[PDB]
Amino acid sequence: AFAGVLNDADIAAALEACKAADSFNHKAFFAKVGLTSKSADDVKKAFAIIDQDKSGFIEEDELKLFLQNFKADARALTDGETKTFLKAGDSDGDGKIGVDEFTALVKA
Amino acid sequence: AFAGVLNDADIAAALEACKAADSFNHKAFFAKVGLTSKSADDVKKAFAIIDQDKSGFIEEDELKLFLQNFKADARALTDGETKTFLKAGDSDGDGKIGVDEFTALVKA
Ligand SMILES: [Ca+2]
Ligand SMILES: [Ca+2]
Ligand SMILES: [Ca+2]
Ligand SMILES: [Ca+2]
Repeated sequence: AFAGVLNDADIAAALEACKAADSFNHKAFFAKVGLTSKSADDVKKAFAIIDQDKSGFIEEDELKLFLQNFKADARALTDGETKTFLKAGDSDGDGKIGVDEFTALVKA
Repeated sequence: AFAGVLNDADIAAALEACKAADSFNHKAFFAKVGLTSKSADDVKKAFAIIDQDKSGFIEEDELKLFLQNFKADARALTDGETKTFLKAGDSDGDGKIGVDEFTALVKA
């Protein structure tokens, strides 16, 4: 769903780097895919895509499927990867990621 | 923000019909703009656009600005219009519209 927003080549490179189980790193991904240099606006658009059910939060099953929003056939993150990603972004400890937590996670 | 999803002509007709203060009717708008025949998926995409801050709910100030998501220079809804729209869609009475309430509002 990041057709004319990211860059096909950027997404491909990002995905190739984390193909191995437990090799994912959110900072490396965001930087490579080109999201870190985006406007708060486009970051909110990205958030909405990742929030599959539009609940206003990225819950753990949505996070597990993170890569699939970029390339449909991308692998699922491992439990370890998901938990690490969740822990890094979940500032208030409610177990999900809201738009502000997501924005801080992206912008670093 | 409904560039290749709606139809320029549909949006224009929809907007012309409710230009007068208190002339808005959500069922007439949705039918005219072509949202009622959309897949639950595209309806969720529309929801996300209307939910300006990505909180997961369309709050009353967002509802007031409903038309502005279709054409940037569209008028704001009146208080009467907003309240009526809110009342029609807010099934659980919490004062905001969640994705499921929005979907039912669209599909009729
Ligand atoms: Ca969600
Ligand atoms: Ca949180
Ligand atoms: Ca909102
Ligand atoms: Ca409600």
